[PDB]
Amino acid sequence: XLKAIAQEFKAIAKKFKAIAFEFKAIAQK
Amino acid sequence: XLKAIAQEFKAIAKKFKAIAFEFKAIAQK
Amino acid sequence: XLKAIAQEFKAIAKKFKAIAFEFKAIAQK
Amino acid sequence: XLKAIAQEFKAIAKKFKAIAFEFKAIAQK
Amino acid sequence: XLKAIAQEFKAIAKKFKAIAFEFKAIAQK
Amino acid sequence: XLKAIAQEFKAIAKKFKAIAFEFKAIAQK
Repeated sequence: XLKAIAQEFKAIAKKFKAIAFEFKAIAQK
Repeated sequence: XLKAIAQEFKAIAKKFKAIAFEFKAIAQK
Repeated sequence: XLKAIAQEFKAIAKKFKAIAFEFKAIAQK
Repeated sequence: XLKAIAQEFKAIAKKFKAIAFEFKAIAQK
Repeated sequence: XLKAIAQEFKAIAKKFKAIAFEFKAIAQK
Repeated sequence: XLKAIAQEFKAIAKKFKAIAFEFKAIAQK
């Protein structure tokens, strides 16, 4: 397993935070 | 928009932090 | 827990329709 | 597009609610 | 379940890959 | 961006496919 799945969601969480980030950038420009 | 888009993906990402957190807890228990 | 997991993904699916709605408007305007 | 994109996130929202409902099943029995 | 979960996540992964595809197409367009 | 968003979703698809594959292992065992 379950630790692998947990870290999979943690990595997906970083990826979605970065997606929100880059969407803030594209929202401005 | 796109600012609402960014903030809602931010919320979704924080929900994956919660998800990961939950799987760590159930991983041993 | 097991209830909590289904608890967040209910709201998560709740949000994806908001994403749909938003890009629905962006596609038009 | 963007119409397909918004349509696809609507489908994703439909998938996730079933996913949650599915963990609801395992939460009981 | 758990088979439904596995196939469901595989399907949503395929859908996200498809969306990545249209965003790659629209990046140049 | 748009390319970064597409590659983010491509990574999302890869991790979700891995998760889907993984849950099948728990399903058998």
